[PDB]
Amino acid sequence: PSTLIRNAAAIMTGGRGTADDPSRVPGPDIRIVGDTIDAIGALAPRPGETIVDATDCVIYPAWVNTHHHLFQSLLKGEPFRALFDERRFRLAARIGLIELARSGCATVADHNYVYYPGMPFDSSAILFEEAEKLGLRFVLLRGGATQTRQLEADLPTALRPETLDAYVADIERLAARYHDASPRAMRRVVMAPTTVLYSISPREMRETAAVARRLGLRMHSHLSGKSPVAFCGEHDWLGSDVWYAHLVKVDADEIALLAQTGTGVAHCPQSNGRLPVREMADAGVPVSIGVDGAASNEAADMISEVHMTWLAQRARLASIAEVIHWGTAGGARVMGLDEVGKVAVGYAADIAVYRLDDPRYFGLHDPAIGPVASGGRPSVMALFSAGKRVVVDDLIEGVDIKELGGEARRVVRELLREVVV
Ligand SMILES: [Zn+2]
Repeated sequence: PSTLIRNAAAIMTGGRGTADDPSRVPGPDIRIVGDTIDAIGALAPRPGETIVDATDCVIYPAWVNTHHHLFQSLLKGEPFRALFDERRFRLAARIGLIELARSGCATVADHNYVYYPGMPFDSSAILFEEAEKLGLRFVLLRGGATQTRQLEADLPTALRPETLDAYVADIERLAARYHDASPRAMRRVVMAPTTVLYSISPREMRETAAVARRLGLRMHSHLSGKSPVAFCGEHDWLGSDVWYAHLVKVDADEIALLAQTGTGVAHCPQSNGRLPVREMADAGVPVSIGVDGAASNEAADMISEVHMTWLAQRARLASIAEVIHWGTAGGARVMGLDEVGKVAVGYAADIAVYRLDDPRYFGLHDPAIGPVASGGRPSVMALFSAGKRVVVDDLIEGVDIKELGGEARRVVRELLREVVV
């Protein structure tokens, strides 16, 4: 159980780029023993060891997606939810998970909120099952609401809120069943009421925070008396413990509070368009990257996202390393997976090896920059998750692309037919 990635053209560390924490390590080979990075730079092969020739290839740490809505992978077009079932939910998750894996992402976090009294299937179960079939680390962001006042009788089974205790109960169940607290867990669970300032009562967000903290879990939510951030603070919803998605429009005072509390953000540019950053980053608040639900982001893969992130940061005249950090080690520390997100000895072996065999890369003075700046989608000759090869030249064990294609095309038709009713 040893492997040697040899002769890499470039190696980005996902580091903050300082002298203490370098963003690029000019070194050439990488040894992996088990699930850990054993060494970096000038290594001689070993007898019977596995060898992967990364000649002309660029190495990056696998991506860490900190926000998503996988069911939406079958709702790509526009904004249905009540029509999801066993088969379907499973398909949407597989699809989005697959396209995420071939974009070099090894750690996915889904803000799942399909839950309702009497649901015939276990969403959470399905999500962890699929993630693992692919060999990916999964982070469950158990979402939901206790209110809605769209009323009720004019709301079907699927869209009805869950009583506060039902929610809490479920999380304890999930916390005990799947959550591993190591900083390199392959499974995680977090307290994530959809839009905390709406999905739940403010008295409920306090108690809801207490349970999460009591179970040693992190908190996450969509952040749409006084200021929103200031309100969250007053209801036990800030701290390096918590991180928010979709937080566009933020006061200077609000940024400071995020900076002092250590509350992170899940930056989603492509999605946020259908609706800042380097101020929060400068303020010191942790920044991570996510792509949420194909319903708001048709290009739900970490490469398209990272590309948009970089371009938008160039708009305000923001390096590639800067962004690679956000998409890797930055997201890891936001979700508490501290031994993940860095191509450094001692860390978990989650590595992406890209082959720039596409003409868009032909002519790059710094070929290392390609995966983020060239657009398109580099060829994953190799993806490693916990030291295991999940991808071999864009191929994943268990996936038949044409097959998966036909399935989705069929379900979408069914879906489209059914909404008419
Ligand atoms: Zn979202």
